[PDB]
Amino acid sequence: HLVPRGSNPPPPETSNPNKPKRQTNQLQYLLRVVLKTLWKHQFAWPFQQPVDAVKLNLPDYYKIIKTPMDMGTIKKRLENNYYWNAQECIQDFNTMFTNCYIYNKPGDDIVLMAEALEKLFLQKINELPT
Ligand SMILES: CCN1C(=O)c2cccc3c(S(=O)(=O)NC4CCCCCC4)ccc1c23
Repeated sequence: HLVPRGSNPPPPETSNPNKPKRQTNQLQYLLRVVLKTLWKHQFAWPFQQPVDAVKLNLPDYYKIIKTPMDMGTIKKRLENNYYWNAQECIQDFNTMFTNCYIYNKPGDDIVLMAEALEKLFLQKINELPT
């Protein structure tokens, strides 16, 4: 190529083999209710898989975004009991939304989509059990 096209990292890790299986009510609720609701939102699809910098023509994406995150990764982390607590899961959602804000211009369509998803997410985490 005569113009830079970018390249993609391996996707984020989704399992911690050394970590003990510690199931919790909040993590179960995050997987079964919060993530499922977010996944089905009309604006979710761009956030469901890792950014393909090459296919999306975002050649500098991984120059700018040092800690990629997407909902498919979060889903797998929940499934694999990767998180010790709800706060770690919530931090990954936050990384995903803030990545979008970092990379893109405040007025961009993708940013509107992220903001709508983030607003729903923040509502849903008020539901977490004790
Ligand atoms: C959430 C990951 N992500 C981006 O940060 C981003 C920037 C620009 C386009 C784009 C796309 S895209 O599929 O190339 N463009 C979508 C942009 C949002 C408007 C409606 C759907 C098209 C998907 C995921 C993205 C981006």
